[PDB]
Amino acid sequence: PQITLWKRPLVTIKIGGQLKEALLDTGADDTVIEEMSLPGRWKPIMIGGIGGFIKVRQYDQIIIEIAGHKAIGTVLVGPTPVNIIGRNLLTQIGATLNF
Amino acid sequence: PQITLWKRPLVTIKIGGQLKEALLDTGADDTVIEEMSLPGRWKPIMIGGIGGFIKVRQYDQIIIEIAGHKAIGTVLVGPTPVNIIGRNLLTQIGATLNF
Ligand SMILES: CCCC[C@H](NC(=O)[C@H](C)NC(=O)[C@H](CCC(=O)O)NC(=O)[C@H](Cc1ccccc1)NC[C@H](CC(C)C)NC(=O)[C@@H](NC(=O)[C@@H](N)CCCNC(N)=[NH2+])C(C)C)C(N)=O
Repeated sequence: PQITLWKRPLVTIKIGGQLKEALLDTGADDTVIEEMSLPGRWKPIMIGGIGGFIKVRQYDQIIIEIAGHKAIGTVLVGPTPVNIIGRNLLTQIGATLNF
Repeated sequence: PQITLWKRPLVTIKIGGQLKEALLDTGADDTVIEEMSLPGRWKPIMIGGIGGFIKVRQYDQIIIEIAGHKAIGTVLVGPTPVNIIGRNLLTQIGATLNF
């Protein structure tokens, strides 16, 4: 659908069979989800944001549903302020910015 | 215009008489610009995200042109790693997320 930005663009996602709320973030290269138990193999990496760097678990080829749309790709799991859906998955659901 | 998300959604902006490149960020509530000697009154505040918080100067009623689109609002100035256009200004230029 078309989403305006007067409020945070929050949507419901399904990951690991569990429902969560996440923010569609065009300023995020990657997708970062709060700590959780997620089925799959992972590797430790570090990512950066506005305030600095944090340690996260990188999971590849993870099936995730975003607002009813299917995506399968890399999901980083760690101590993020909020769940964010980044460009790696926004492109998969065909999201674009328009004005 | 329509901006795909294959790469970072960077656009040219004009602020304080200077042209800069900025990232259209739907995951940012506010607008944060790289350290610049903007004239006028300001208030010190703290903003955060991945990695923690940073100290910025809050300026009200700052004129800013985003990809040819004029806007006026609150602009934060500080040691941000990237110039970020947040929702406070994205709404003014009528930007939406579409999928
Ligand atoms: C005016 C009052 C402000 C009050 C103040 N508000 C805030 O701090 C609000 C919540 N912060 C935000 O909205 C901030 C942006 C700053 C801002 O707008 O203020 N948003 C953010 O920080 C969001 C995530 C988030 C969202 C909501 C809450 C918390 C965090 N991240 C935005 C960020 C943009 C990037 C260009 C710096 N992206 C990222 O951090 C992603 N990282 C990346 O994409 C990295 N690969 C980038 C390269 C690494 N660095 C480098 N090369 N130098 C990450 C999510 C995988 C407060 N609450 O204290």
